Amino acid sequence: MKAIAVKRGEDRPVVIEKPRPEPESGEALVRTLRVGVDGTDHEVIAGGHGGFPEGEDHLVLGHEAVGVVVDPNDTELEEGDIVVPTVRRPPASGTNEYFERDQPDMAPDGMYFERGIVGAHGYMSEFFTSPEKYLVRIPRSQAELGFLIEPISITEKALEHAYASRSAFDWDPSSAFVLGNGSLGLLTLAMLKVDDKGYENLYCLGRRDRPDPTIDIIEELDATYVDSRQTPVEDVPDVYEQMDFIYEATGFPKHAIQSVQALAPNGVGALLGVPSDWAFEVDAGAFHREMVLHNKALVGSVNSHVEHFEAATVTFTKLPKWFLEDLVTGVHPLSEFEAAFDDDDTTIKTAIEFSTV
Amino acid sequence: MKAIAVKRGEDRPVVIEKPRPEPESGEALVRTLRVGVDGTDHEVIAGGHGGFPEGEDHLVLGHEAVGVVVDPNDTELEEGDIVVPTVRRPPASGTNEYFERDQPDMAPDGMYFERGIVGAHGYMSEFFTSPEKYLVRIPRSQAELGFLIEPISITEKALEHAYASRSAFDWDPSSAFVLGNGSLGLLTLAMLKVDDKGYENLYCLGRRDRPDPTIDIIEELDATYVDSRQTPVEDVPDVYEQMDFIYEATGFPKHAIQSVQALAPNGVGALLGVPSDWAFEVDAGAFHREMVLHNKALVGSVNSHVEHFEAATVTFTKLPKWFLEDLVTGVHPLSEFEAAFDDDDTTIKTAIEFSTV
Ligand SMILES: NC(=O)C1=CN([C@@H]2O[C@H](COP(=O)(O)OP(=O)(O)OC[C@H]3O[C@@H](n4cnc5c(N)ncnc54)[C@H](OP(=O)(O)O)[C@@H]3O)[C@@H](O)[C@H]2O)C=CC1
Ligand SMILES: NC(=O)C1=CN([C@@H]2O[C@H](COP(=O)(O)OP(=O)(O)OC[C@H]3O[C@@H](n4cnc5c(N)ncnc54)[C@H](OP(=O)(O)O)[C@@H]3O)[C@@H](O)[C@H]2O)C=CC1
Ligand SMILES: [Zn+2]
Ligand SMILES: [Zn+2]
Repeated sequence: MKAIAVKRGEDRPVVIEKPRPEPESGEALVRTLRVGVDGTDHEVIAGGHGGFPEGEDHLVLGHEAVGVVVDPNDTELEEGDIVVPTVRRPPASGTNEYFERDQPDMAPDGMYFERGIVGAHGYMSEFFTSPEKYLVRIPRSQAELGFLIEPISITEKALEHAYASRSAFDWDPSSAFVLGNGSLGLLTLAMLKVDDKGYENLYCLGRRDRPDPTIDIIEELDATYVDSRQTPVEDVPDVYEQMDFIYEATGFPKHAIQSVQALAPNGVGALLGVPSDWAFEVDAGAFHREMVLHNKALVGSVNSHVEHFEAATVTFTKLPKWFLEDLVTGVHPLSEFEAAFDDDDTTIKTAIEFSTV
Repeated sequence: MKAIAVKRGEDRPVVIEKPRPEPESGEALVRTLRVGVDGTDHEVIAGGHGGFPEGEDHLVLGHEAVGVVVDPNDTELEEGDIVVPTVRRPPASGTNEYFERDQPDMAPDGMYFERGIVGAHGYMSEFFTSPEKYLVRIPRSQAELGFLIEPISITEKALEHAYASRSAFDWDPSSAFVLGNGSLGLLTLAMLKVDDKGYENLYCLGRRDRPDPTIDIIEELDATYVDSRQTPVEDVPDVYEQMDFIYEATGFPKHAIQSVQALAPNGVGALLGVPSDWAFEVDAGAFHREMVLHNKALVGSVNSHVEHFEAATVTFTKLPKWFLEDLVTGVHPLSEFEAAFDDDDTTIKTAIEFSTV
């Protein structure tokens, strides 16, 4: 079978061949339909070759997959089922409490593999296998954009934990502010528009010049574009209003600190960004006091699990068609896959199509 | 009646006289039994005279009161009821959503008064009044140490919010680390010992040399004393273990930052400290990434309300007698009240006795 991979010492994704996998007990064989490209794929391609599987020359890319079950094997799935795989699998040493308790998304460093990211091949091959417990059935009509279910699920989990932080009181948020205009930020912005919390005012932070398709999406969702070069996060309460909810998706460390200042009393920041170490001058006293005197929270979140993938299917149905059309800037056949790894301002979410149903 | 107050331009608490208050509709008249002294009382005495009531020459001190109802007026309380007052009352402009929804503890700055702290006289007078809704009945045998109910309630709320942050998954903490060996830290340490979470290992951070009565309390509770001069917060995972729960009660801004590093994956820090602005070099990138990759939370908490005072009475019953004996270093009759404002290492929790039942 064909697969798209990064090889050791190389700086580009390429087509390789490897045998079609065979499902072990409790696993189904899946024919890959479409796989989304993400920042993490770009990070692997950049020179992050520490994530390769034990004793292997390459890493198959892609962790945002949708496929069709072609061999249900000894599982309870049926042939023809449209499924999305979860990302996390047990590490080398085998299972642990996180996997046993059906919460591998809460497993710490070294206690999981992530397919297409660290320790395990991804989904950008014509076929893959997975335990039935990690295959989430989705509605058949979500096959076309099914590669979106995984990133939606990231937000489903983050919101679940952030909202849990506020559950000891009657929290009544009216404003939400997404930091970041990548596909995650933009997905989250549309999600917050359909959120039960009934947000009145939505904002999204970026740093683009017009004309820009992320600005257009933000504005078409009836949200305010906040150009950080004009109005930084801490200035936002002056220029706009205090934000009950902040969802951080920039990976900018200053935003973790400054979100505390931009928050309304009793608000929560969800942090999703993954920055490298970076030291600079912080008014920790103001950070600390503001958290306390105004009963604020910061909640970090990573990965997601089955419940979040199921929630994502419901959320998907509520997402506007125009939005899905504009968010997905290109689906590329495997024949011309290289275009999927385009990275520029007009490129929002791409995917590679391996087959059709 | 007699009261203990700070007057404008003066640097010491003194006895004053003012008329006995008369209960308005919905209020009871209370005879003050005992009032605890806290750090906030010391801060008022220091030169924080911005908290005085509108157009008044003095602030009556004390916010940790226990008393006996002597006139139930038109309320549902009975004469002889032992009660503890909540601290927060409506601001000048009158009621608001926080007060209306029975959550004034979540009111932001300027939207409340705190009796004995800002905008309203405290409880260090022979008599006081309060709405029945802010008077919490407690068991009669808690009259002697009833001034402890308010600070216990501070922790009851903080734990409620911190634990709420962890409620989206099956959190199974085994370790807890209290930062601070003031009366709040020590109360919290004994509370975490009787907490349903069933903590296996307890730690408390201080910076005292032996012999010291706070060290003795920590060790007698079967907790580990962590001298920050030896093992700072960030070093604690090396020397000891990663902490599932951290309760910050130092008011040291570095501890807000460093608690993130000392936390176990999926852990939460409660912040209670109130520092002034203080800027210094922080590795914000490491702070940010650690929050996210390891699904951690920070939750700030201030004040408390009726539900927390009720919970505090239950917790009180579970507290060891030796602990209560050792925690309360002096109860001083009003006649010799000055000793209550002693502030040294052997002084833990003091109170002033205005009357007996
Ligand atoms: N915790 C988790 O499970 C997950 C975490 N992530 C992380 O979340 C973050 C967002 O993911 P994704 O949206 O896909 O990644 P992107 O890098 O594509 O999105 C980040 C966006 O933030 C913008 N940005 C960065 N700094 C600033 C700033 N100072 N002011 C205004 N805008 C800024 C960038 O704008 P510009 O292009 O103009 O520079 C970019 O469009 C990343 O750090 C990623 O690592 C992603 C997926 C899951
Ligand atoms: N949010 C809320 O509702 C409430 C907040 N507070 C706040 O919580 C904090 C604790 O209250 P309380 O216990 O009564 O106050 P204390 O000041 O009496 O307690 C703080 C303790 O922390 C210790 N400490 C300070 N810095 C360090 C450090 N670097 N290393 C080790 N120990 C340190 C001090 O030790 P030492 O004496 O040796 O210097 C002191 O014993 C205060 O900041 C207070 O303002 C208090 C009540 C309610
Ligand atoms: Zn993804
Ligand atoms: Zn108190």
